[PDB]
Amino acid sequence: GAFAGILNDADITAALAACKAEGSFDHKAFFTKVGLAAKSPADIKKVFEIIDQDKSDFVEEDELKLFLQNFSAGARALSDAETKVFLKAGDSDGDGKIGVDEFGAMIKA
Ligand SMILES: [Cl-]
Ligand SMILES: [La+3]
Ligand SMILES: [La+3]
Ligand SMILES: [La+3]
Ligand SMILES: [La+3]
Repeated sequence: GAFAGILNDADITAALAACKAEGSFDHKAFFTKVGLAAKSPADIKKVFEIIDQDKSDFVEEDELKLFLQNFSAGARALSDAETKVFLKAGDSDGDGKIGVDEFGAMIKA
């Protein structure tokens, strides 16, 4: 997968299975189960760059909605409500988008 050399396949499978059900996504539980919580800035930056599909330098709402699909193309979209909670949690400064430092801070909360 896209995170070979950074994350563990079994962990990714597990993190996806934990949020298969509609409404069940929880970034804290996802980040801990997927193994991201203890990764270095360099690794977090690489992950961030994958999620930032359009290289805008920020993860915007549209990219957050498709967050899971970076891990598996077959994964579901997040609901609008899931996406909003995720954005609110990540976007420390409230400017509407998530930068790499905000992304790392949410992970290491
Ligand atoms: Cl969340
Ligand atoms: La972007
Ligand atoms: La730029
Ligand atoms: La922000
Ligand atoms: La800002």
